Amino acid sequence: HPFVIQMRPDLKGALLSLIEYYQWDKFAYLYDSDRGLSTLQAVLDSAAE
Amino acid sequence: HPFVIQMRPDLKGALLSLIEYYQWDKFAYLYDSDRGLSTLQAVLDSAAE
Repeated sequence: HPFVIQMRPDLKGALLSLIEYYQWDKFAYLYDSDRGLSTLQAVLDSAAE
Repeated sequence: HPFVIQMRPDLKGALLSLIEYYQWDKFAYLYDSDRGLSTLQAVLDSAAE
C-alpha cells in the first residue's frame, strides 16, 4: 500500500529465525486476535515446511 | 455488530460437525484471508480441544 509509511519493522522473519535457532520442533503459540493473526499465519505456513 | 442484516448463515457448525462425523483426526485445511479468519480460529480452537 502506497502513501502509508510504517515506522515499525516486521517481526515475522526474526521470529522464524529465532525458532529455527532454538531448534524447536514442537510448541504452543498463544495469540491475541486484537493485534491481528498475521504473524500466526506466518508461523502456520512455515509449520508445514 | 448492530444494524446489519446478514442473509448468509454461519457455516462453522456444519463444518465442525461434518469433520467429527467423518471421524477425522489429522487433516489439511487450506484457506484464504478474503472471507475472514473466523472459521480458521474455529477449527484451530477445536483442534486444540
